[PDB]
Amino acid sequence: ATAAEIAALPRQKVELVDPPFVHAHSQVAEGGPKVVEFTMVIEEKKIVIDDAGTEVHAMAFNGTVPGPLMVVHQDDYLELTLINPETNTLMHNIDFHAATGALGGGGLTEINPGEKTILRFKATKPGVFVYHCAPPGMVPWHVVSGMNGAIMVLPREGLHDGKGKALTYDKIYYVGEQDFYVPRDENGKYKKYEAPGDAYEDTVKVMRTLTPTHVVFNGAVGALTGDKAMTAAVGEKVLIVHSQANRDTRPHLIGGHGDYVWATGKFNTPPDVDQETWFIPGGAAGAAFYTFQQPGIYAYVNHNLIEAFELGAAAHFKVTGEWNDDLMTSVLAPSG
Amino acid sequence: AAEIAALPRQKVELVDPPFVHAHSQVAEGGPKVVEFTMVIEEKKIVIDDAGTEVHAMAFNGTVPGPLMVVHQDDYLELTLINPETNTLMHNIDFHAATGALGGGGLTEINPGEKTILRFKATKPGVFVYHCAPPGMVPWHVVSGMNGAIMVLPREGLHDGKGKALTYDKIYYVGEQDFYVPRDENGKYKKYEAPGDAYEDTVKVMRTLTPTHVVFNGAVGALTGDKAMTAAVGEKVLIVHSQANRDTRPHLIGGHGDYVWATGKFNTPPDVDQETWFIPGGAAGAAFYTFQQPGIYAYVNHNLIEAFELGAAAHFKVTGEWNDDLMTSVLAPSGT
Amino acid sequence: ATAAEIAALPRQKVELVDPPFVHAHSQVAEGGPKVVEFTMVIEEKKIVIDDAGTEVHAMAFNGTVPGPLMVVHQDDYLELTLINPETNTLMHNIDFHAATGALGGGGLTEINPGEKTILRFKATKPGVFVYHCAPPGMVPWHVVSGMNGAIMVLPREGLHDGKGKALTYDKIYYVGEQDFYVPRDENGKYKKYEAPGDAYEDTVKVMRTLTPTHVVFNGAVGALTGDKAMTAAVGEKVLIVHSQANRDTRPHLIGGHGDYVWATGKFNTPPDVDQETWFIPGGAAGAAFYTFQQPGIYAYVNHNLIEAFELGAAAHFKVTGEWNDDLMTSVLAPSG
Ligand SMILES: [Cl-]
Ligand SMILES: [Cl-]
Ligand SMILES: [Cl-]
Ligand SMILES: [Cu+2]
Ligand SMILES: [Cu+2]
Ligand SMILES: [Cu+2]
Ligand SMILES: [Cu+2]
Ligand SMILES: [Cu+2]
Ligand SMILES: [Cu+2]
Repeated sequence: ATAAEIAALPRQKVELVDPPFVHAHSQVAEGGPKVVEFTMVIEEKKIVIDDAGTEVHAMAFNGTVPGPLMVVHQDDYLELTLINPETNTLMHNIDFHAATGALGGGGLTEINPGEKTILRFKATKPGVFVYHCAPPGMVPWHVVSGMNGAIMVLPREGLHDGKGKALTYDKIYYVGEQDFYVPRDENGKYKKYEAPGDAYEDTVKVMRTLTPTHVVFNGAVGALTGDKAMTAAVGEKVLIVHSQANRDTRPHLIGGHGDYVWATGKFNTPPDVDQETWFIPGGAAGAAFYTFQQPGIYAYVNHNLIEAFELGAAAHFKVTGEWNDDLMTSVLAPSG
Repeated sequence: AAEIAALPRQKVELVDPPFVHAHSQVAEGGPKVVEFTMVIEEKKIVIDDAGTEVHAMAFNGTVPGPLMVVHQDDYLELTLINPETNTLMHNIDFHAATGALGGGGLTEINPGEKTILRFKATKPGVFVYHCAPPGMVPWHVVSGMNGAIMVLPREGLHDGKGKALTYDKIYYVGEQDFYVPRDENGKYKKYEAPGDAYEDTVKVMRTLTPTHVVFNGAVGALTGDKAMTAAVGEKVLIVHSQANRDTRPHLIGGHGDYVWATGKFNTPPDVDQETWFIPGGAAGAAFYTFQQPGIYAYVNHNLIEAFELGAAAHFKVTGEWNDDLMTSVLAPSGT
Repeated sequence: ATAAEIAALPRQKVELVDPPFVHAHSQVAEGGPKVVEFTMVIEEKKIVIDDAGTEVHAMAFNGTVPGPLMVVHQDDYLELTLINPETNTLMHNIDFHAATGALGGGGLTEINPGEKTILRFKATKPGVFVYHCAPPGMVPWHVVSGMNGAIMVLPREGLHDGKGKALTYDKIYYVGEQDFYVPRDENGKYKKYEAPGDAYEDTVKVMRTLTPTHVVFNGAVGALTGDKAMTAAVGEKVLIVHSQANRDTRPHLIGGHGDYVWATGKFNTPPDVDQETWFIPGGAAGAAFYTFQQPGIYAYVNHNLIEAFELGAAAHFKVTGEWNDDLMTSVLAPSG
């Protein structure tokens, strides 16, 4: 690419949507390389994360935890306008694991309250990748305050199985998983603070135990359950992108599988197949492809079941369609 | 579904881990209905030499529950019994199964009930099963109410390149994280009912730090009378599961020649593994040919977990020492 | 196979170098199998592990933590002279994960202070592998006192990708990662002890929490930073061997990737590609191959970021060469 060629490329503005939903995109790329433009506004705000009204001073790309999923194709350029409003109190930046150089972009995007920056990078490697804020000297605090998200760099040809056959999903969800480290007082009750900075020393004491107090999808216990369950129909092909910026996880679809799982997140490494539970190390995204076969409620968990059912790491899928008694049947229903 | 009753049926006799019931690696015929029965026992098990107890919630009376073996596309039909002398509702989630929370949504049985579930084993590999009563899921799992099944390919095991892999022995290591409450003196507490230990146990669990990490339900379980045996030249498959917590198996003195670390037989295996990794909520399988005789240890390779918390087993291998592979050129002696 | 055949093979004595450097070696085997001779003296020694001057009685192969990387080729023999000086206080041995029998050699190498031993084993399996001391009854305590290292058994034809094309590195680093469990007093300050034995009971308590006090590269917090930073240039192909004898890790090059990663560390298992963060279980070594594309400072971390930036698991690369604006550019600098 010449200087002539790079400036000549199409620009395309893309509006983000909140997770677990993903902005519209084409799986197979349309036309040649382009510069895909995205804007995100940073919000520091108090969120409630559990049923006892536990508060976090969230630090949120686009106001959500996780940050939204950005979608591009291989050798496109991602050009992000990152804005830190005058209402915030901390400097922030962004590290895309999908980018090369300057600490993922962190070294170039350090913006105080009241400033903006525009970073462009070439998306040379196909896959799902974490991005997170990373101010020097304070990185784990920003990240565990929920300032992280993911992107997906689709291959220009869309996705393929290990023998090169097309894998085309009908829909795509993004589950961002968050470990929170909320300080308690002597009596075991979670503390509240006036400004984010007040909580700093207390939170580090918690971080250093390496034991989160909460492990949550979409920013809170139960954000993806009940009426906010994810949805599919028997016969639909669903891609579930899962990210964890700081800590290991082990996703599992209770009553399903991952028919094809890029556990490492990278689309040039052939997927694993038929998975019960896959493993995503902290600081990575992964993706699982699954065709639903049975209707009903499913759970989708971090299969450390303490983390899933005590600490908040559980979602639902609501699936419509016809039951298949060949796959499974109750021969004799509970009886005595 | 109508034609399942036309298929051959087979009642299996289960055996206690680490042994695996009789079966053929290559499928003997077209799809069958393979039938199993398991009675759930709520019981006290002693987990270390200090007499620490757990309120075990045990499939077939053992932690882990026994290993069921079927072939891809057979139906596994389980009769699961919750005796009237038990206190809790229980059920079964097979990770191998498709629909209704792996069967959990169809098998909730109160003390004094049975149920029979059937599922088509459509995917080849080793899979976790475990109890999953809504509202108290990890309590049941970390009380030892979990096991595994193996769904062999119809044509048996192969490597990545299509070469048949055929074992002489198979063992099943179920690894258990336990969360035993302690008193003010750091003494493990004892209780008289599963229910009475609940909240104390929940508090230990939320620390995410097991007080014990054991094979076959106890420190030293898989040693001495339950040491696993082989001879130089024999090909052994070591099925390993952990229903709730990561492990990193390692055979001390050997390797995993072929490891399906994810547990799934259509994923080509890793080769020449020193230490492999099985995530909480999965099973994996490691294939090795013994080359050297002696006692081997087999460990979770967080060695604090192996050697302080209980996660070590032994293999006992007969045969001829091979000096090409390894020899002591100078025995330990003065400088 | 036979004693005669073994005796007839050429001998080669090799001098070890201190990590993170690796002794001279050739990627493609020069000639046929030989018996490669190494000598390591065990030193029980005081080491400092942070800027606060926290002190550990290390049990160091060759006097370094990790012990040095030994490099052989597949079906060479490795013949280690192990020496335990009369001045030491404990029995030690060596378990090579690369070796077959008698617990990796631990069974044959138990040496009291004032004794030495010579173990020979045949290097049958290509990959990087942990070695560590393992005295029956005090195995973990030796290992998390720093008594561990790695070896690389290269294929005779050198490294290849999954599809049989040669991968030749320009340089190699060995990053040994250590978890330490350092006892604290009633007011949370780290303790000192007069002999290794004095630290025993207190350390065991910290160990059983499974929460390390420090997580470090090359023996100490910041050991691979400043003027000890690893270095490279744009265009340069770097292999990074990373080991962890006791505890998982999830290595990440900040601003970079793992182009080819043998996450399991074994060269007959095809590498993952395009990795953002890879995973190395406790008890293993792994290797990542990367071509630097951009100049500047990188950090190379365990991507549990609390472990990286609170507990010490972060190293730097200094990289010289020309900035590539096509790969990344700051379209708009922080402003407003
Ligand atoms: Cl489940
Ligand atoms: Cl070992
Ligand atoms: Cl990072
Ligand atoms: Cu920030
Ligand atoms: Cu990062
Ligand atoms: Cu139960
Ligand atoms: Cu499960
Ligand atoms: Cu030692
Ligand atoms: Cu070891």
